[PDB]
Amino acid sequence: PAWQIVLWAAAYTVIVVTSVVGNVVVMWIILAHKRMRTVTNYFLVNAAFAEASMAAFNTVVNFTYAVHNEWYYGLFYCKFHNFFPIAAIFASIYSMTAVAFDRYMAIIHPLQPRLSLTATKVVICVIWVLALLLAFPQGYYSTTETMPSRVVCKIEWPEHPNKIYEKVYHICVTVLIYFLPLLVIGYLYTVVGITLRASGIDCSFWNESYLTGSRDERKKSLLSKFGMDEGVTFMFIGRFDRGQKGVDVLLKAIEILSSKKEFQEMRFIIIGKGDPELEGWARSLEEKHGNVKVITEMLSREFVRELYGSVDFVIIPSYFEPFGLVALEAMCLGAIPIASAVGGLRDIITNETGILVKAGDPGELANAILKALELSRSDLSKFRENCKKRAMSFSEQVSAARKVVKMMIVVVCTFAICWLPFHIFFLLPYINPDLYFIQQVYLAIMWLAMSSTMYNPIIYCCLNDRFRLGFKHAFRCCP
Ligand SMILES: C[C@@H](O[C@H]1OCCN(Cc2nc(=O)[nH][nH]2)[C@H]1c1ccc(F)cc1)c1cc(C(F)(F)F)cc(C(F)(F)F)c1
Ligand SMILES: CCCCCCCC/C=C\CCCCCCCC(=O)OC[C@H](O)CO
Ligand SMILES: CCCCCCCC/C=C\CCCCCCCC(=O)O
Ligand SMILES: CCCCCCCC/C=C\CCCCCCCC(=O)O
Ligand SMILES: CCCCCCCC/C=C\CCCCCCCC(=O)O
Repeated sequence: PAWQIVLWAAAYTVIVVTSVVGNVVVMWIILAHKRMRTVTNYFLVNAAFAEASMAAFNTVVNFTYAVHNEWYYGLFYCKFHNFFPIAAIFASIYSMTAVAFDRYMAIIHPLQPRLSLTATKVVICVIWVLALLLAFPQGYYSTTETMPSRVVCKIEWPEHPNKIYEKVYHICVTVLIYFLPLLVIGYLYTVVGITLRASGIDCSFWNESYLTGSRDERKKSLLSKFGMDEGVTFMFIGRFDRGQKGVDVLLKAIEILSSKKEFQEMRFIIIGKGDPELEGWARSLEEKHGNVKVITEMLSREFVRELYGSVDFVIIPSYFEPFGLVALEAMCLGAIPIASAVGGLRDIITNETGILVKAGDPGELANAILKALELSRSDLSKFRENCKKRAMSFSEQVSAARKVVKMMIVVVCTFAICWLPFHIFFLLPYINPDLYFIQQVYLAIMWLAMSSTMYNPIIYCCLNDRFRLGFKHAFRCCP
């Protein structure tokens, strides 16, 4: 069916041209602009070079040899045709693995040193050396030979009764360039994507701009709704439990403070439900003291935003706070956090943006509450401004990192999809020989696998403003 061959040749040429043009433009965008020269972009340039080289130097003969099963192209090209794609795919997928590892280090272990640019050039050279070494056996054993009357290019391992070495080599290459790097990148981006999503906040909602009036009028109206007169107002919200959210630590701190004269000047609002003994202890402290209020009913997020914008301080005595979104919610609304120095709370709150204490120590928490009462004698506006600025700038870095990580996840998923049918096609004989319309299926599977060399520049242009601007500059001639 010659018309099908014409359509297939057109599709393969579309692969070649799109891959070469887009990857060359990506290399120009990164290398020619000093702002673009980063660790991540260097690994991306290495991957773009590997993919453009494979599309430029293998696609045409792969198509022609798949369509016309006689080798006319010489011995050295037979070796290169069996050698280069393994090295190129290895170099590209491990450049992507290095990008994911650099992101995981910057986000999960910020204190630990990362690669310098020269270190990344060294890593890229090591990657290419390992790629060439892994590809070497397949190119070394390739030869042209009559089979028995017409020339073919074929991999000829030394004759062994079970061909065990060639089989183990193929399995190892498939693991090293597909399954293992995908598992590693999947772990890295799962941890990173969960940690970033758990640290995000909706700034369109948790925003002081939707409150009305001065903070003092709001706090007075709130205390009046609770039946209390004006005072320095502390708020807790969370589940009542032992060993987790710390409401028991806050209740012990309230009992410690209750004997002091300073307790007269404080007000407490404890919101949550859970362990009945803790609920009964909170109701006992509420009836015992006129400056304590407890709310076990569920509240709307609008009412909680009103509370965050009215109270003076929010107490977060968590034993365990991996992400600390509640601290961002309070700080965005101008409440000053008083929190255990654990996890995301320790990462977000600073000495200038809150008060931090050891988790599980009621006496240190009572001392921090007394320190907050001492701070309340003076104006707190600069403190709340620092809390708001810190919460905004933190949210901000999280959002940009989420964009970059989403782009890289789209890249890795496109790679996994494009290469799965190819490796399945070459692993099927080991579990079921079959292979008896195979040529039409092979042209489709090969087209999909090699199409992977053209998607990344398209992906960068859609999901990255800098690459989009670089593509606009490269194509300024066009409308
Ligand atoms: C060179 C060719 O390789 C296959 O065809 C020959 C036999 N070879 C298994 C074998 N090797 C022996 O020594 N005996 N049998 C196959 C194979 C090799 C390594 C694998 F991981 C999976 C399959 C290949 C490989 C890739 C890859 F490697 F990047 F995926 C991509 C492409 C291209 F995109 F251009 F079309 C072409
Ligand atoms: C917007 C601009 C649009 C421009 C549109 C045209 C772009 C053509 C450029 C590169 C494609 C060709 C790259 C090289 C392809 C080589 C084909 C080949 O013969 O491969 C040699 C290899 O050694 C064994 O075949
Ligand atoms: C980016 C760098 C790319 C370099 C590619 C170099 C070309 C590789 C092609 C074939 C290498 C395999 C060599 C096999 C030699 C066999 C000699 C013999 O059997 O006598
Ligand atoms: C040290 C702090 C530990 C915090 C643990 C928090 C609980 C979550 C931990 C592991 C669950 C991982 C499940 C990932 C499944 C994929 C989810 C997805 O696709 O988005
Ligand atoms: C034939 C199968 C090909 C598989 C790859 C498909 C092409 C993917 C390339 C670009 C698509 C990128 C879209 C990613 C989500 C964008 C979300 C958004 O724009 O907000």
